[PDB]
Amino acid sequence: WEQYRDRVNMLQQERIRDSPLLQAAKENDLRLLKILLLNQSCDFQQRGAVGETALHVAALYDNLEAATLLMEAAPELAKEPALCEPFVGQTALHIAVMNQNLNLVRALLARGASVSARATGAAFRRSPHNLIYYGEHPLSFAACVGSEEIVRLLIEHGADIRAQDSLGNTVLHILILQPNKTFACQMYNLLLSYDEHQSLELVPNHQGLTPFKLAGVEGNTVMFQHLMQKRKHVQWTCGPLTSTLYDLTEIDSWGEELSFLELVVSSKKREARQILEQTPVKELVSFKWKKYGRPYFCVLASLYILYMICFTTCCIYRPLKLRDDNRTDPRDITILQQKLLQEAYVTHQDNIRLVGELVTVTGAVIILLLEIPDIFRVGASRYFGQTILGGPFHVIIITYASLVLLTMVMRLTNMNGEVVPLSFALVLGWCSVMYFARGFQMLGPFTIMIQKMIFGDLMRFCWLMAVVILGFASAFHITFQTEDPNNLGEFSDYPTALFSTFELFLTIIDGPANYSVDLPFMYCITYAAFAIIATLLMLNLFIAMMGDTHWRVAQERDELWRAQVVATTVMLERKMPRFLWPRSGICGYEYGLGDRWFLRVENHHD
Amino acid sequence: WEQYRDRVNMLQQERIRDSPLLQAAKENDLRLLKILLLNQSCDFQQRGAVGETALHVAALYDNLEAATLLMEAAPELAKEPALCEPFVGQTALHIAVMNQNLNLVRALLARGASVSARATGAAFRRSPHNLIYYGEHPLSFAACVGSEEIVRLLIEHGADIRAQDSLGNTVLHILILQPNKTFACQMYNLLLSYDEHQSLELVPNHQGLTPFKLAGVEGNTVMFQHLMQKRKHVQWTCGPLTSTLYDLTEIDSWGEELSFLELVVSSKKREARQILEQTPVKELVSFKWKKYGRPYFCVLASLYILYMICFTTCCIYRPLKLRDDNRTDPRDITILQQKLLQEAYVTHQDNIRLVGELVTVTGAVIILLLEIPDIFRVGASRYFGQTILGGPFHVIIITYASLVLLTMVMRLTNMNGEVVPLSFALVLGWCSVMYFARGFQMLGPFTIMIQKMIFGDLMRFCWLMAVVILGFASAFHITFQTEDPNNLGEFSDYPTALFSTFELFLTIIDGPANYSVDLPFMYCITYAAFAIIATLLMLNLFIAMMGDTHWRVAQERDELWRAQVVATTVMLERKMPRFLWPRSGICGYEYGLGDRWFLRVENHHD
Repeated sequence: WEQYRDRVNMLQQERIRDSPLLQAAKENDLRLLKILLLNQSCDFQQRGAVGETALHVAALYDNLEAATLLMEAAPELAKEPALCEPFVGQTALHIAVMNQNLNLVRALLARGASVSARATGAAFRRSPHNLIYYGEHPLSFAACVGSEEIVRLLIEHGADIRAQDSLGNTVLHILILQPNKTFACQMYNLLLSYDEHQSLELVPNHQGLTPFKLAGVEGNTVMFQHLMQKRKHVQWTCGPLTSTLYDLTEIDSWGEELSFLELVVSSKKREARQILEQTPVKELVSFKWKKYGRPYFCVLASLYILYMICFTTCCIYRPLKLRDDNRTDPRDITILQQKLLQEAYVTHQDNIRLVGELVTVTGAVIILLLEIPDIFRVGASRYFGQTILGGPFHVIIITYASLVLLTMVMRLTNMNGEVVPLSFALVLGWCSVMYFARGFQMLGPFTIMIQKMIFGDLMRFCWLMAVVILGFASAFHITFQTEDPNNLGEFSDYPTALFSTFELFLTIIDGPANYSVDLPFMYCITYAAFAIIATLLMLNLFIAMMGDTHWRVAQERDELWRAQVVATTVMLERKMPRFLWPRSGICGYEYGLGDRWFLRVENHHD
Repeated sequence: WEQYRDRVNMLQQERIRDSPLLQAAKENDLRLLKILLLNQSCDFQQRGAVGETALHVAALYDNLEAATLLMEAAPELAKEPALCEPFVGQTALHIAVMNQNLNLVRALLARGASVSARATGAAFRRSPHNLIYYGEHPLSFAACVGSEEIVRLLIEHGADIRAQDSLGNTVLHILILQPNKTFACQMYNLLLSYDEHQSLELVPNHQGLTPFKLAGVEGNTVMFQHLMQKRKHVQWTCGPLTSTLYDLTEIDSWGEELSFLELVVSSKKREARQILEQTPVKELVSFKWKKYGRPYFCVLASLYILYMICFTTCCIYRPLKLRDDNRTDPRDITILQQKLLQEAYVTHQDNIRLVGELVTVTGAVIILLLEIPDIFRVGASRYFGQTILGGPFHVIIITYASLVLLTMVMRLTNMNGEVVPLSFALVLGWCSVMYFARGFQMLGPFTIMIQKMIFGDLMRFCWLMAVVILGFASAFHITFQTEDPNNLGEFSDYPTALFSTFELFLTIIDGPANYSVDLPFMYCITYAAFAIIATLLMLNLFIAMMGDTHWRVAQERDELWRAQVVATTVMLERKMPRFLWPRSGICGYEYGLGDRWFLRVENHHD
């Protein structure tokens, strides 16, 4: 990590300092350099810590004169790379190109340096440890530093433009992976000037991503917008309005199983949801949602609501009989118990409950056979972690299906205790109805904010709240274990003390006070303290935290709801059959553009 | 104070007005001045209220001609200081320098004025009464007014640059103690031009503070940032990225027991936490926290959590026996009492509680032997007042250790009433778990907010809330002392009336209403008034106060949490042994910089 870089820089400066030729290349004294290069006893392959030559040290400090005398004395230093771990394939040409010393680039290319050298060291791979990712080849380095003369001078000296690094990225892929600057857009066009003929636009990297698809994934809105300037065809401009015919070949992806929209919307980048607001994409997903996605989603929502109604009705009419044994014990109030399977189905209403329970198990298995292929296809971390795709709703529908199958297992083999998985199944299944709230303007962002404040604010409150509950429950249990439990039984034992002071924290029960007896004064003192610092302070400031968090994330949830109706639309196609989802757009056979399908957008501008 | 300054200005103007020579120096009439200076009967030492000469009055009103005539008639006025209390070392050279009358400075230095005169008056000491602090020597005065010609003209006329005032400050120390202006940075470099050789940078004042350390303490971010321009060494700039080698000699302070970071973070200045965000300091404390401070802090947090689990389990299983005497009295519900020490330890579970209680007392004494040296070393006001160092958590851990030792004292010598210190110990110790919330992004600033409204907002609410509780408790006790206490006993006597209307203020109990009896109409009227002006008005506006206060201090708590993880990191070193905390940075032996240890930072800039 960072200490490895500090140690290798320490060893680099030590081997530079203890060697006279590398030090003479470092601070560039000409006389000692001429004295050392007038010697002919040994070849000049003396190296530093990473295996860098003296020409690497000359190109590192922009020592042009030192580099000219080193390749005058030994012209074989241009073909020698560094050898050790952080710089495995770095040559002097990479250092000369990336420092933008153009005459040094001419001097290295005049002596025959390798133009297709892959700098496969650990300081050049795409990692969060490295601050930049300029690629491996010097062509990608010259494309990334933004010098047109150096990248052209590499082009007539070689520099095969379809070369790939160890991650599979070509030069345009690395140009997409840059901070959004001025030169990064026309350097793309300058390298498309030398494409001259399959192309460079249609070659993927090792993730299988087109540069159009990679620009969609990485959130590069400027590069995507300027790539869609070359894929549109204006028809006419009849006054203040024009009709643009955008191409949907690389956006819609009708016959390709990883679509472009699925790659955009299932991305771990924050900026990738901005591309869903771009002018060929937004009208496409708006047409797909308003024509097909919204009525099918409202049909599936009503079907799931009716299936919850059937499951709730089958829960309510559960077969329960009278308790066989006598209680013979105070404090216990259970009077009913579960019927055995031999007696659970004897009447007509039990047969109605039987066919409703097979409807429930059928709904459970068609949830599981619909979601387990989505577990196996899309990666299991991205399926649950992405709140755009509906990750928490997916994990609660998976555990709801698991709990209702476990209840059916405990119904066939007679096991007491169906109350616990039935109550978890009812809570999680009815909370899964909020997945269908995302299709509405009114309900979607509110459901987003309840996920943002379960995930962000509720844990922040509860890791202090449980501390206060533990301390004051211990204090209440000390001050009320010497008293009669039949008068104030709120703190009779420690689980009841924890639960009752949790309810006193949330103020959902009354303060325990019995005016017919004398409570201890210590309870009054520590309950006055508890009511001051928890009900008055922490609850109202939790209201303040949720208000300020709502005000800050209110700008993000409005554009993230529109980013997840696109995820809903992409989910609704390729799962329902193709006859319900026709191809979006119109064919370009009549326009003379061929087999490609196009989107016509009518746009006025003054 | 201010009236002393008004009285001494009153006496100054009276002695100037009643003397003809000082008045002639004041409004500068040349003819009466020549008439008075043509006399030779008496020596010209007539003084004002503070002992100021006529040359002081001439230099006060920028009377250059009058001052040249006074030192023409009597050239010994240049060596005469004012004598009384607010100006006891002030000469005419201080007034000439600080008014920036440069020809007057030439005229004073031509006649032989004292260049090393210490102006030790009460108007020149570092006090909140004085509006400026320009030092004592005229060299510091010329450095502070920002005139380069006057400070140079003092340099070839003398003005020993290592001179110290009565507070111990040298000239650079006083330049640090200035408002951040233009000239205050290059006046520092201009006085470092004549350092020429143990230097001026390494001399401390009477607090033992280096000017680097004083610039760290006083919040001077500009002076600190420009002091690290001279203590950094760039290695190379290989394209868009450079590698800077900052010095950690005066920052880290490995072998010095008052470290620089401890002087910065335990400071009573608001701006001193900004220096923790500077480019040599922030990476140092980030490396120290993310490598060593966070896992050791999470180990100590889990150890203290397990210690409180042990203390809570020892509290829950407290030895209590049945009450020996009969109650023979209604309204009393206590049935258990404390076991004596002869019968408290008879079984195996009592032996488990015994070894847990010795674990508790061992934890208490290793809290006390860890904190009482921090009471004695760092000053006791700064240890509790600083919320960055954990002041409230320190005082509650001190009183928690005191209460659990008092409980052990009451356990060896049999005294009834262990409930009160056990309940205070449980509340304060479980709230002392919350000191470990500062090591997390999620939990730290929320705990900062709750201490900011213990000390800021809860006092503001309760000094009105207790007034409303007192008035309405008195009203409820008057309207319910003529009634039967067995029907509505909420206001049967006055402590119950105070406590019950406190609960009615916080709405943690129901409104007392018995529909089987006729309550007085006066209770209904004053309870409608109480529910209008307290539950509806003051509670919701306390929510509004804490919301608006949260929005206002939300900018400061985010940079104050990052300022107190530095305090946590400085606390974690020099207390744990040195083998767990290795030296941060890398040695500069390989770089040729010597014994000093350096921090390598990799920084990209376009």
